[PDB]
Amino acid sequence: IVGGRRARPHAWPFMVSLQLRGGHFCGATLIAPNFVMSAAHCVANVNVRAVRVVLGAHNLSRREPTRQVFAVQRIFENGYDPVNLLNDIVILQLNGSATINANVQVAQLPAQGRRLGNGVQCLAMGWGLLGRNRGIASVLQELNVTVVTSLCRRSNVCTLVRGRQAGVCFGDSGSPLVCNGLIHGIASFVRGGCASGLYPDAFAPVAQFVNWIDSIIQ
Ligand SMILES: CC(=O)C1=C(C)N(c2cccc(C(F)(F)F)c2)C(=O)N(CC(=O)O)[C@@H]1c1ccc(C#N)cc1
Ligand SMILES: *[C@@H]1O[C@H](CO[C@@H]2O[C@@H](C)[C@@H](O)[C@@H](O)[C@@H]2O)[C@@H](O)[C@H](O)[C@H]1NC(C)=O
Ligand SMILES: *[C@@H]1O[C@H](CO[C@@H]2O[C@@H](C)[C@@H](O)[C@@H](O)[C@@H]2O)[C@@H](O)[C@H](O)[C@H]1NC(C)=O
Repeated sequence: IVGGRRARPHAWPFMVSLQLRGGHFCGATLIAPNFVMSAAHCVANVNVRAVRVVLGAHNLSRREPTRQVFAVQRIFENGYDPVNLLNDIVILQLNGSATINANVQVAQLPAQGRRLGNGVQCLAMGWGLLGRNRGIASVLQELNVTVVTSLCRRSNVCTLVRGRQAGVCFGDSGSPLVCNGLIHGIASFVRGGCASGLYPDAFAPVAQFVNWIDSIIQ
């Protein structure tokens, strides 16, 4: 997250870090005790058997007893189309069930087909890069963003920070966009580099996928 701020610790207990050899590479969202959802581009080409699913995290550079770690049992995809930047969602079934507590909670999803109007206020978040060269992030970041339809296709929810350069960045891939208390987005792609101040950030439109999601998690 570029130009965002540190989250209060465990403010977003559905927020997940996906990791390889102890290094974060992508965000995800706990949507049931034994399922997370993330971006399909996070796991394309990745050794899924080596992926660790980290719940209850805040500061990645610190040892944290609030943490629970799972492996991926199964992957569910929904037509990921990287050429057209479409259907950028996967569900990873875990090898066990999360222990739901103060630091680890299941996110709430919108109704199928819910649309977001121009001007909707959302929070993006993640452990992605902090700038062009500021560094990647230890502490979970969040960011106020506004839903926009200009320079956005119907097949995305897009957001733009007004009046300054800020936005999601590398490593924020697969992280939730929260709007009106619900996970409306999964960070999918940027244009013009991170925080261009021109192109909106694009997210997989979770509302479009809810019937598919419910079929899997129930
Ligand atoms: C392949 C790859 O690694 C990409 C990353 C990481 N991000 C990217 C970069 C910074 C932030 C984010 C975030 F997800 F957070 F929005 C994403 C991009 O933008 N990309 C587009 C490209 O490289 O052409 C890639 C991409 C390609 C296809 C889809 C689809 N559908 C999604 C992303
Ligand atoms: C689920 O997996 C947990 C962590 O497994 C570890 O990470 C994966 C990616 C592999 O590299 C593996 O060798 C590691 O042990 C376990 O700690 C946990 O017990 C598992 N739960 C089960 C089997 O129900
Ligand atoms: C910045 O964001 C704050 C928190 O956002 C609210 O709660 C999150 C979890 C989402 O549900 C989001 O849709 C809500 O807006 C807001 O309280 C605050 O007012 C925002 N400030 C500005 C100026 O945008």
